[PDB]
Amino acid sequence: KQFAVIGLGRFGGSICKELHRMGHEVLAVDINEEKVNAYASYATHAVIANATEENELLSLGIRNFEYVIVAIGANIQASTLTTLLLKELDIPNIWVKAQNYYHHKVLEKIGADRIIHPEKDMGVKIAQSLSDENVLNYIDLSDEYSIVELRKLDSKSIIDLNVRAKYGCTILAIKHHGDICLSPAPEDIIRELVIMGHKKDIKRFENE
Amino acid sequence: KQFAVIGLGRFGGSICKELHRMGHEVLAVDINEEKVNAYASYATHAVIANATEENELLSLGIRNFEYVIVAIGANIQASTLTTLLLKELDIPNIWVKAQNYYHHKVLEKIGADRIIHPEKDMGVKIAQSLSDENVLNYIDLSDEYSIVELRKLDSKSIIDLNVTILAIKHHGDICLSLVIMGHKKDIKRF
Amino acid sequence: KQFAVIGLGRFGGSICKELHRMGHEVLAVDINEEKVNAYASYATHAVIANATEENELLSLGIRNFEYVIVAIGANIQASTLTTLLLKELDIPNIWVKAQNYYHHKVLEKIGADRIIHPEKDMGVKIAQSLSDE
Amino acid sequence: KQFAVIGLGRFGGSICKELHRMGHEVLAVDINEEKVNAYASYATHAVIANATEENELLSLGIRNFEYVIVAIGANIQASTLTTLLLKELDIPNIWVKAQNYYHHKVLEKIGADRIIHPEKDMGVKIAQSLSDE
Amino acid sequence: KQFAVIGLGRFGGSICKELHRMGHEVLAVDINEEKVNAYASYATHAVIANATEENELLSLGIRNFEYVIVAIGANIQASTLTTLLLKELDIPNIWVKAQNYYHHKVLEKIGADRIIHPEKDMGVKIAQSLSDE
Ligand SMILES: Nc1ncnc2c1ncn2[C@@H]1O[C@H](COP(=O)(O)OP(=O)(O)OP(=O)(O)O)[C@@H](O)[C@H]1O
Ligand SMILES: Nc1ncnc2c1ncn2[C@@H]1O[C@H](COP(=O)(O)OP(=O)(O)OP(=O)(O)O)[C@@H](O)[C@H]1O
Ligand SMILES: Nc1ncnc2c1ncn2[C@@H]1O[C@H](COP(=O)(O)OP(=O)(O)OP(=O)(O)O)[C@@H](O)[C@H]1O
Ligand SMILES: Nc1ncnc2c1ncn2[C@@H]1O[C@H](COP(=O)(O)OP(=O)(O)OP(=O)(O)O)[C@@H](O)[C@H]1O
Ligand SMILES: Nc1ncnc2c1ncn2[C@@H]1O[C@H](COP(=O)(O)OP(=O)(O)OP(=O)(O)O)[C@@H](O)[C@H]1O
Ligand code: NA
Ligand code: NA
Ligand code: NA
Repeated sequence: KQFAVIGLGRFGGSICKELHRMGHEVLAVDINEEKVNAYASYATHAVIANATEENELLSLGIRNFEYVIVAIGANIQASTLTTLLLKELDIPNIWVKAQNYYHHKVLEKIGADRIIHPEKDMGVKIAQSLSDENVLNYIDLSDEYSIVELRKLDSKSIIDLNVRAKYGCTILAIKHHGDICLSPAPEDIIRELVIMGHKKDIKRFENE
Repeated sequence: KQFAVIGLGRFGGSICKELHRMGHEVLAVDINEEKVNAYASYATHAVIANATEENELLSLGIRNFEYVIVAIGANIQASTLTTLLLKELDIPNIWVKAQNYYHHKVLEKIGADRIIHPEKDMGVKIAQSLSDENVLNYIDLSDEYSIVELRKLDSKSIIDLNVTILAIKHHGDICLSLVIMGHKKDIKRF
Repeated sequence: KQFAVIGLGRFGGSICKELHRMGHEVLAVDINEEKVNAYASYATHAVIANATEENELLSLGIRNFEYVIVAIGANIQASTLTTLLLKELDIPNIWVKAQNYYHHKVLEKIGADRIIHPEKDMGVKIAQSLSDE
Repeated sequence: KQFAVIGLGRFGGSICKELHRMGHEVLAVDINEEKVNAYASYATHAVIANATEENELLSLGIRNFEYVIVAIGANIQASTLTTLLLKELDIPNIWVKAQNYYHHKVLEKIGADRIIHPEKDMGVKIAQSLSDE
Repeated sequence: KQFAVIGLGRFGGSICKELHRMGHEVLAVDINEEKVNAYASYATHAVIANATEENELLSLGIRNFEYVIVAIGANIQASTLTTLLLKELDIPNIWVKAQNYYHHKVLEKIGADRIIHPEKDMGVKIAQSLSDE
């Protein structure tokens, strides 16, 4: 697996450092010299290049990468022309960071395999946490079912609450001072909690 | 619950639209007139103001909001001075979007209740998906346990494999009691 | 002792010249090449560096200085990030030139040992002289 | 008495606030609109004007002030032409904020009654404190 | 004799070409690289330097010139600090190109031996020709 990350910003630079940490060959490309110097130690290869130029793109041997990530999300012209070149160069997987809804529509027309909205996805997740302070993190399995990680419940056993049949929801795990429990069989004392169930049913448990 | 979102960018604008959709009173503040006009329909109140000025901050009645979100993540001076003013104004919860590690350190000194790295958090999650194409989405319960949503497994019963399987998705149908929960090392084995 | 003065302006350059005149080892740091050349003869060591970068800060042996004076008073971002790095490097004394009241509050949060208002302090003394002349 | 402060910076603004606090009639002049609005409440009269223009200077009744303080210390051209106009208008006392040694010499030639170095004077006091701490 | 012309504009460059044509040693100084290259062949010595810096002025051997012509007529700060430095280095004759009436007064205070108004003087001759044509 050889990965190319084009554009070293907050999003693109984070991908380079994480992939390099996992032990992958990463080519970091950016048009700004200061960015490339900073990430020269966090990538296998770091090049100062303009990704909108076909000659510079071919000078990098970009055809040797299965995955190319275009992490340019504030320059629509630079973002769309880069992915147009990569599609012309027959890159199998092209993942692009989109700016707005109109940028997303263009990238879908010119063939971006995956389109990413980092700030928009995080903003929705943060806004869910703001609305319900109990909700610490959640993953949306579907449009009606989700897994949500959450003093009345304190000193209460699992068998004490019958939300297993009352709400049709299952308690996946409970965190006890840095200790996790898998398949918690009642009864277990709840101290001052991961649950999977229907989205409406989960809200019922938070109420009671 | 009254929420104030300061700075209407990709991150701040997303919070305003989502909170407004859920039916909450949102005050959208931005120094750019074009941004405020765009989000005037996605907020209860939209104001063109400089959040680094105390007089403009008081003109908004910012003390009436329990939650203020400072979504300025490319202007460190504007971000840190805004949160310094809000802390001086005794706002209970101040959530700030940080730019880098040094910006994160400053905001922790001047008392930001929660510090958010939107692009950095997404970049780590995207990089996990790049490394393993099977991994579609995941939530890290701990540093050793996580829930990961994922042709050899095709036409194979659950009892056929003796490897907990939380749920399986069947053409838009979910079953309760491929989503698996287990140890991080053990998940890689599967 | 050894003094490091970061930012060679009217206030920072005046500290270097006075300390160097008194016979002290002074390290002069400025991001502007022209400033460093001017103060090369007025400092024991003059370096062109960006104080907001940790690697450049460590290249100067900044840990060897008991006193570091941050004399950037118009760039709040450069001033606050410099003293944040110096606080991390466990510098005993950090004296910073503040721009306004809000800059003073930020520096007090991030551990500036002493905060200086050169123009504001002089402006009060001049105003006192004007009133009672 | 009546004081006119031209240039609302860190040094000029500090003079206006201190004099206004003591209960004196202060005219605040600055070419920047944002500065004048900020100091509108801290001065008896705050005007947006260019002090290098004689017509704008006469529009303010600058002849009515015994003391005029020119607090422009980074623009040598604006500082020296202002005090040249004030000297022509026969202002009794003109106090000017100098930038460097050469600016001090020019102002002394064109009749600045008193020349002030805020950052340089504070930098010597700070350096004395550092040496004997 | 030896002439130094500082500032290669329409007026300064015309002096260099005419003096060099007459067979005189002319030192051409300009802060702009493009101007110096253009007048490299029209001067005995052409240097890219900032005339407001004393060290750069001494690097040129400016004390060896009896006549120095300061031909900066749109930058009052650069024009007045140059002739202030030249007056300090004891240049016998300093001829300066003035911008307006106020610039003329400043240069007369800081010891400009002769002050020239090229456009103003030509504008009067042209106006005389227009009236009586
Ligand atoms: N043509 C180009 N080729 C390569 N890199 C480029 C090009 N144009 C811009 N970049 C770089 O891509 C990076 C990301 O672009 P930019 O900063 O505009 O986007 P962004 O959406 O604000 O980023 P992020 O949110 O990830 O910080 C920057 O470092 C920029 O210098
Ligand atoms: N002082 C300020 N007061 C209010 N709003 C401000 C201020 N400074 C900037 N903003 C606004 O905040 C928003 C976000 O700022 P900016 O674009 O610098 O951050 P960002 O990290 O690039 O944002 P995002 O990634 O969410 O798009 C912009 O709409 C900008 O106009
Ligand atoms: N990141 C930096 N690292 C080092 N020096 C810097 C940095 N940023 C600015 N400087 C220098 O610090 C000096 C002082 O900064 P600045 O001119 O902005 O402040 P000031 O308040 O106007 O200062 P002064 O009143 O002392 O003249 C300048 O010479 C500037 O070039
Ligand atoms: N021609 C002018 N007329 C009036 N005010 C002016 C003029 N030129 C500049 N000023 C103002 O004078 C003030 C001080 O000038 P400047 O910022 O250049 O000096 P400084 O040495 O940095 O000052 P300080 O150290 O007091 O902050 C500024 O608010 C500036 O807008
Ligand atoms: N500090 C300086 N040292 C040397 N040369 C300088 C300096 N500042 C400006 N000059 C040069 O002096 C020349 C004349 O200056 P400028 O163009 O501002 O005046 P001017 O009145 O428009 O002149 P002219 O009418 O002769 O064209 C220019 O070539 C300019 O680059
Ligand atoms: Na962003
Ligand atoms: Na100053
Ligand atoms: Na001309």
